[PDB]
Amino acid sequence: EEKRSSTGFLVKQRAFLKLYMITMTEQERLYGLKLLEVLRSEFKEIGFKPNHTEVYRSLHELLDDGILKQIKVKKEGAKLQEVVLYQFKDYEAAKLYKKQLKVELDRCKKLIEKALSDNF
Amino acid sequence: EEKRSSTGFLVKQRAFLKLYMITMTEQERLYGLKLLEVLRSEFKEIGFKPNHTEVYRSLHELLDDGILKQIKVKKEGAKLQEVVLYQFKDYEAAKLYKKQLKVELDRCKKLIEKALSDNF
Repeated sequence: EEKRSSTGFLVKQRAFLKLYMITMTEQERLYGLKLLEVLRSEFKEIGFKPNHTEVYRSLHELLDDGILKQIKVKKEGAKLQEVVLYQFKDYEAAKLYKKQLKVELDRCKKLIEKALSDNF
Repeated sequence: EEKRSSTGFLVKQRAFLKLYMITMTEQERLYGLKLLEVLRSEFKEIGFKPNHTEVYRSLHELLDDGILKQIKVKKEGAKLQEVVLYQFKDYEAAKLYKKQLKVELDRCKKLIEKALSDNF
């Protein structure tokens, strides 16, 4: 127990990816195109390859829900190009999502641990 | 390492439910209608409620893939009713699926443990 939120199966890829993107913004390291390559490089060891569309999708929802905003700066040696940094518009809302996602994760952990002990 | 199989995200509900149904058949306790109620009663503590359609679906696929078969017996005090027990048609194939599912589960475990250590 803690604050409810705890019912369901596991977590969706999109919800998984949003969590990492929130933390990456806290560390000042969520840059636009550059993101899919840093996200895939993060899970290569475990064998997870983030889906191209789930990545682009999670990001737009974080923008459209008003948690992130984008800092754009025109690239000097390139017409029609811009460096994109992501920052918080609503850090409290981001802080909520992270809180609510720990409860999903601890339940996932217990579910997988249950399945492993019951079946083998 | 062990025998490969190890790439992807987590596991689907259907694949999760098939594992439990394989083990339940090993213990001579997979009875037809009775199943959804025993499957839900198994995860109430953790907060997982098996979807009605995922259950009926996993079961038909286990039948149609040729891993299970059904032993039917007519109920004596009921016309058009029958007791249904499930048994293996192909235990080696069932034994394979279980082998292949342990590799998915151990990867899930490591993925959730990663997410928990990185983000909090």
